[PDB]
Amino acid sequence: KPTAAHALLSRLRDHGVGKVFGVVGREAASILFDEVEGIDFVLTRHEFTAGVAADVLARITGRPQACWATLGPGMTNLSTGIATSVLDRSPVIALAAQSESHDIFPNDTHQCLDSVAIVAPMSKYAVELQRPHEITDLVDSAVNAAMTEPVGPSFISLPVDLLGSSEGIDNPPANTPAKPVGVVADGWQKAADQAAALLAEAKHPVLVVGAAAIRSGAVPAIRALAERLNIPVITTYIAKGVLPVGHELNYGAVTGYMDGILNFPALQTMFAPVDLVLTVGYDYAEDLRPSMWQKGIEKKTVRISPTVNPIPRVYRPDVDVVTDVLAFVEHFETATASFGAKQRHDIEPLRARIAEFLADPETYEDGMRVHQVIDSMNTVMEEAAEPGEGTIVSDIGFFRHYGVLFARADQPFGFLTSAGCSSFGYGIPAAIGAQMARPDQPTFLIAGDGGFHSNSSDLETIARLNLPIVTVVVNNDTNGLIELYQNIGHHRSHDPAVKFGGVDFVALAEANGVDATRATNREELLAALRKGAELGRPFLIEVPVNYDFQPGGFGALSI
Amino acid sequence: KPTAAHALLSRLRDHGVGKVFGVVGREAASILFDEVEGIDFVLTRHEFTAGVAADVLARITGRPQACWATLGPGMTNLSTGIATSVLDRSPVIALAAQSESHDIFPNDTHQCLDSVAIVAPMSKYAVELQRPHEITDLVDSAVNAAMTEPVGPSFISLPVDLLGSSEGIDNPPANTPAKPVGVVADGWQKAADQAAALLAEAKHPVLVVGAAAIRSGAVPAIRALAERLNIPVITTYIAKGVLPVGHELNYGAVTGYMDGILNFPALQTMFAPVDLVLTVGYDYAEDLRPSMWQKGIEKKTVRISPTVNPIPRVYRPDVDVVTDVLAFVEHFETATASFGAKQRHDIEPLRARIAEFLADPETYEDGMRVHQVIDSMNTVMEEAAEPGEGTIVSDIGFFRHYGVLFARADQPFGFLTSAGCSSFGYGIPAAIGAQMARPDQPTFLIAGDGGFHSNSSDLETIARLNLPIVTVVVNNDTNGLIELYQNIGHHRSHDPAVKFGGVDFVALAEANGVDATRATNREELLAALRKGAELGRPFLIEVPVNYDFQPGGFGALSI
Amino acid sequence: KPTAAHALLSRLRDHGVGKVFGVVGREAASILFDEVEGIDFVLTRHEFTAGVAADVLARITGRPQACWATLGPGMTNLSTGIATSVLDRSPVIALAAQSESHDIFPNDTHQCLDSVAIVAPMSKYAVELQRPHEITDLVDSAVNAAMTEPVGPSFISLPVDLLGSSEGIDTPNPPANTPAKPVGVVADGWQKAADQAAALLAEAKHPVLVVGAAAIRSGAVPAIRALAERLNIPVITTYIAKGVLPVGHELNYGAVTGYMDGILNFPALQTMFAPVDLVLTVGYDYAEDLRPSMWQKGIEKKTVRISPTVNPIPRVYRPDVDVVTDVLAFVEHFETATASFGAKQRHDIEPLRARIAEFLADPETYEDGMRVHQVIDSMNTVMEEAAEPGEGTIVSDIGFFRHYGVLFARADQPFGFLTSAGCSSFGYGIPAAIGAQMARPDQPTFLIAGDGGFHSNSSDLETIARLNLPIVTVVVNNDTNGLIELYQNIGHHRSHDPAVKFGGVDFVALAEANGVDATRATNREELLAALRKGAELGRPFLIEVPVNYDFQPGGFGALSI
Ligand SMILES: Cc1ncc(C[n+]2csc(CCOP(=O)(O)OP(=O)(O)O)c2C)c(N)n1
Ligand SMILES: Cc1ncc(C[n+]2csc(CCOP(=O)(O)OP(=O)(O)O)c2C)c(N)n1
Ligand SMILES: Cc1ncc(C[n+]2csc(CCOP(=O)(O)OP(=O)(O)O)c2C)c(N)n1
Ligand SMILES: [Mg+2]
Ligand SMILES: [Mg+2]
Ligand SMILES: [Mg+2]
Repeated sequence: KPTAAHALLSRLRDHGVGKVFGVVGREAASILFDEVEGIDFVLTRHEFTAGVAADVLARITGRPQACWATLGPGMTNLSTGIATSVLDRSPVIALAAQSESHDIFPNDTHQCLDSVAIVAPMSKYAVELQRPHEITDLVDSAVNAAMTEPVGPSFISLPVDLLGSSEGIDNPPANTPAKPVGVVADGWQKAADQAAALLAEAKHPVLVVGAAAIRSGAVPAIRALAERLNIPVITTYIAKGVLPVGHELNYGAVTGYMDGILNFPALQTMFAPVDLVLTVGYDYAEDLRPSMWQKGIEKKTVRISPTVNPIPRVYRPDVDVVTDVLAFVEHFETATASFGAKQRHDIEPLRARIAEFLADPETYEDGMRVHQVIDSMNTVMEEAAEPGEGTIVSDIGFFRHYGVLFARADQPFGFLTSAGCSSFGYGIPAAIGAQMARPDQPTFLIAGDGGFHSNSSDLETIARLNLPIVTVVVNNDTNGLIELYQNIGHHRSHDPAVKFGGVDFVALAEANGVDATRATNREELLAALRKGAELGRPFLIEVPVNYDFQPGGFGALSI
Repeated sequence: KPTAAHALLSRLRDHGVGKVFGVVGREAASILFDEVEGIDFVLTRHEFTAGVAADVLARITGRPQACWATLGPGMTNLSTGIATSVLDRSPVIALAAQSESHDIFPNDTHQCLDSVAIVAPMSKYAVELQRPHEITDLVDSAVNAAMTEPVGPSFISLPVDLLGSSEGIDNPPANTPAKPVGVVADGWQKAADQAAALLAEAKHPVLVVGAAAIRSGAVPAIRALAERLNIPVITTYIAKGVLPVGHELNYGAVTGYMDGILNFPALQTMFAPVDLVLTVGYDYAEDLRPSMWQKGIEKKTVRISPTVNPIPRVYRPDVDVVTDVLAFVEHFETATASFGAKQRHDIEPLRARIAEFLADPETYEDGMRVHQVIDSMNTVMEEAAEPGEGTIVSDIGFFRHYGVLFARADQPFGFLTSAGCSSFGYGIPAAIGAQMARPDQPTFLIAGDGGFHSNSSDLETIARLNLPIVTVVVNNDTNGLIELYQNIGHHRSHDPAVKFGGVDFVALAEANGVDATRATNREELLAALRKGAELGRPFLIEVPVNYDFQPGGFGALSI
Repeated sequence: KPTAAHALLSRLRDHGVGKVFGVVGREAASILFDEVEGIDFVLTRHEFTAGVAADVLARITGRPQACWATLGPGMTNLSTGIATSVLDRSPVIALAAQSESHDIFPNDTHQCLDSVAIVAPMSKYAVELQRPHEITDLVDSAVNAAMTEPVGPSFISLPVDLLGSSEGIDTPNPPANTPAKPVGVVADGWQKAADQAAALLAEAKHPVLVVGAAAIRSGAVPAIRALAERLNIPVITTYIAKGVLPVGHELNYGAVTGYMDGILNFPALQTMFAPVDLVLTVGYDYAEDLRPSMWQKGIEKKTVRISPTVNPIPRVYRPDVDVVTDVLAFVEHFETATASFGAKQRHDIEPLRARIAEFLADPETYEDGMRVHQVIDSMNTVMEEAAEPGEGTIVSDIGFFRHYGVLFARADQPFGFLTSAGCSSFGYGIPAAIGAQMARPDQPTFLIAGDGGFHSNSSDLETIARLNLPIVTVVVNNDTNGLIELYQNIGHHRSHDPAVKFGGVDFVALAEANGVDATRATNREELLAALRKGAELGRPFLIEVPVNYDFQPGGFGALSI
């Protein structure tokens, strides 16, 4: 007789789920993961990897995805993946086993924690299964909550006895939302008209585009609007690629680190003459903060979001348009149909400074510089990928902000990083998710030694799934970002809190069954990248780097 | 001017803390970790390692210890270490950064999670700093709650702005408890006297000793009582070693897996003729459950614990003595002073079976058997360690229960594993904690491939701290324990949920700067261990193993 | 077949419970309250009254008591009684119905709230029943947590379907094993700490014992009295610890209230504490609102904290010596440690005693009603006449008048003066008097309440009449939340009537509408006559007294935190 395990997997399948990422515990006595045709288990080395892979697969597909952990520490390990989903915004169904229903005594029963209480504050929905047959409605409610803006994870705790029970089990339509449900304020049309009047008066407007605009399906619409009215497009970290590489209105992504990295007044060049900022699909969690565009002259602001403003302390837009992003753009197109195109502000000196970093021909004594590494990756990505295809993934660290500034993105989600949660070790699972979402496209990963090693064991998973991911590890034997913060705050370093000894990442990758090589200059790196891209197997490249940063140029980070 | 960062580290030092284990994030701008002489930061590759190292150091020293993480994902990563502490019972002060106080918007501000809400359900105490100068009293309250039975972790969330602030900062005695504050019921002496009357009438009593008895400082007292009255001593996993190896009253440790592993009615032999079970320092979390001693004739039970019984559904003792364990033993000595010694029951067939496993001279066609691996470790541990010294640490898996049955423990906490939480990956941080707590004693670690690789990156930490831990990795390319559960529940395996590809742990260890070798039989293993023990540096030994388990023998796991 | 309703009531009876106070809702379909011999339902007009009555019965008996409410708003109404129990410290089992288990959707199902989530922050224990037969073990765990210091309420949520189910219920219960008195925590080396306390006492010229309710719960009253009498150490109390020494005892130095200097226009705190060099806070609890700032007067002092709990407030109270142990255990050890010690010379508080006696004896006739001290003096006189020695209870509701009660009310036994020190909800008076009278069935029970607090919960006058409890109630009426008008003036130096002022309520007529005989009294002579009539009536009685305060907002600096 089919049990709740079968009913659970069946309902996931009904919602389009074909993979469950995770680590299985003793609940394997209740669930094999062969119960339902068309749904396969994906075993990782750590639960964090499972949660993040599901998050990234969910982002790219735009469909709910699923991850799995055992009770107690299984669930707490998964919780960092849950945190990624809640802050980065992805519809994930997170599932964890629990002690037998009659034996649930949190902090007393072996391996028993109060899972729902722990996960509730970091999720859209959290529940414990109580009556086996109800799992079908619990999955539906989890999906419902996961697919409402801000999209996020829903959690179901599964007592082992109930998971293996057929009591009451003997499906209605799933009706999975094709795109996220959102909120809409009465009179948003009048607000959008107010925004249009502001646009009429503005000499130098900009569109600041966040990921929610991509979820709404508004990329083509935003592009046509921008092109018609000659409005520059600036993006958050993961909204890179909403305009093609080389497009005249592609003014790039912003990071608070950019002035410090470029030794150039980048933020002032970008924003100083701007008089109207339209934050299209705005989300504070993406870390493009109002302080970043508040440069030079005073600006009017328009917020467009399928959510009520959660942060009026920080952002009080002149016009708040609470509605679906695509709905807004379509109404805005009509309202601005007869408007003359604007003159856009000059950012050529910034474009020149960026092109200079990328072309940097210098050979340094102490390893490569990260801008040279990314320039090399861009070159090979452009060669390996079809037009409008390919993914560059970045883990977290100082180098990540080089990825934000310099990495090629020729499609929405063509550059992937964690903007909301920013857990180190993000790189491997995100590359797994990306490669699975785009099986015939090249997937490159860049990670630093600190973050990469925090989660490097899942190299084995990459080898086992034979995902042809090309990974570049930039190694300076340091949590480099953190050494920068030490210097910002104290004007000196303290090595015991930031410094490592040597890790041979080439030998590490090969130990996991991943072919690898060391590259120490542009010539060796291009060769290694070209080899990896054509290998038909995963490949890893270790690059020695150094940063030589100055803490004085990073005032934009202050909160 | 000294800030809350200084006040925090100073108060930790006041409470005897000399090390802070963790990973530092952007809060480094507010805290360097050189503010206070006598406290050193111990940088790990993952926050879980930091939390568990502190837990184990706190267990062995009996003093509060400290761990550290950044905001958001740092805190969620640390929470698996916090869960270890809460279920395994150790006084850990867990510290995590938080977003700037005026910018705390959980699930909206970049990396901002509601840390206190997430950690409260799995801690003794959880608070967020609000006024910088109060950090001193918050540390004190954290220590107070951590050092009350059941001992556990206390959590302080630290907004980056407040941590770096000197506002209101211009010490009172710390008065750190020497041993845990315990719960004591009125009339416990009367209950203890009722226990004495039960002992007088009993023909075959046993002492079942848990870790709380060790925390109480009751080991010598319990030994003296057991010897005078000829009462056999049986232990939980980590209470192994309360009697020396070879002691006539050392009846061994219990695990629910023992019948299936030994292919022998082990629980029956241990408990069948027993008529009185005294659970001295009982804790359900340790997973020695009433169903395990409920074999053969009817038994009376006496519970002794410095806590009120949290599980009356499961355990209703005939006599419940709520008091300090040492206080009970001292009162019990007086009440039983004139008692004649008992005739102890015969467990020689069980001792014989255990000895048979250890001496197994066969070289199997596939890998070694885990009992052979442990016998080899025992041999070299006995050679390398002074009498009453040495630590064998076990990670989590099927092999762990072989450790419980077979591993040598010649002192309290001589065999260390995670009995309450049992997170895989526990091995490395526990060995770090153990070696640091016992700097002049040998520390051996056994871990399986599944659990070891979940947290294997902290091999670099072992190399960096130059801790001379000898690690044995028992590799069957499987989450073996989980395949067992598949077979128990379904009478077949499902490889996608349990099977890995090959990892070369020798090459992996060497990539991290740890010398390593492979050993495939007793001779190679003994040679490798003897080399490791004398090396004066960390060493790793990979051993191929197989289980060939029989699912039908594990009925004790269900009840 | 017996259901979980029967099992629940049987387990409560096993733990010695004979009454369940509350208001029943639709869960009556699952529970009648006649299922079990020896346990009766006590119906109130509002759930707050039920929780507080259980709280007070638990305080005086020292044993766990029980209250009941329906789902949703039943539970939220009960929660103010739960808050009373958690802050005032009493072992109460709070029970509330919940939606059918399969229909629990908080904030969506009709009347469905997340009860466990709401009550958990203000309770020792909070759980929802899931498998009917487990109610027995849930009650045991609830009692266990309620009876561990600091004592407080434990809450069980009862889905109506499961409450009415016989699934898995086979009717002999295991032993109840209720703690004999509250369980506490004990620090290793508390004896050494106690010896350090004795060393401080050896050197002290003018030590004092500051005694809180936890000392009473520990059964330490006779032991503390014997210690104080031998060593000539004055005893000072919190509000409900009045009566640990008899009225007139030379070492009975009275209770402390932060309001005392301003009510008396006297340096009362200075007189009480200035020459003291050692303060032993015996069974200390911050919630009782005797704060360190109140004894920190005059010369520098050493402090000893004795409590069956670890210090929860080191920011506020850092004792020189902290003795974490059972209060009785401490006193017995301290007796041995100080056996050789002779008696101290106690400090002189006669000027304060004279001021207090002056208020009580106030012979003035005022144009604008009586004064509260005159009202309390009259109550004291009649209480003394009506009660056997060492007996009687004066109950006080909450308001400005309550602190007159603290200073002036007779207490000739522990809990002889009863008020809410931790929670201090207005309306407390009636349920407390109900609980007190039931706990002490043959003793006089008087209640003083102000018009604001009394009318907040006056409907349970009908309950007093129905239960025929011979409580004598005095309502002191000034048509104002007077305490709040005081705070307006403290903070702003003026009043604002819309926030504090009422129109006229005839409490005599109100009482009679509820079936309680009543009368108005406007001077000492009429009040003494009314009280004497009430005390001998054999029925409840209510007396309305017009009062005014004429307070001085400038004299309440001690209140500042
Ligand atoms: C779970 C978690 N803990 C701590 C941090 C703080 N942190 C962010 S990135 C990072 C890694 C920095 O080192 P690396 O990956 O080598 O990149 P680098 O800054 O040196 O360029 C750390 C420790 C984090 N981001 N996530
Ligand atoms: C954090 C966490 N996730 C999942 C589990 C389930 N689990 C327990 S031990 C273990 C490892 C079993 O494999 P291995 O370490 O190789 O030991 P083996 O059973 O093969 O002897 C796993 C996956 C766990 N214990 N902890
Ligand atoms: C539940 C609750 N709400 C508000 C208060 C604030 N408060 C305390 S006592 C009280 C009553 C004051 O008026 P009254 O009972 O007439 O006594 P008075 O101060 O006039 O002497 C009020 C409103 C309270 N104590 N309890
Ligand atoms: Mg680095
Ligand atoms: Mg294995
Ligand atoms: Mg009034």
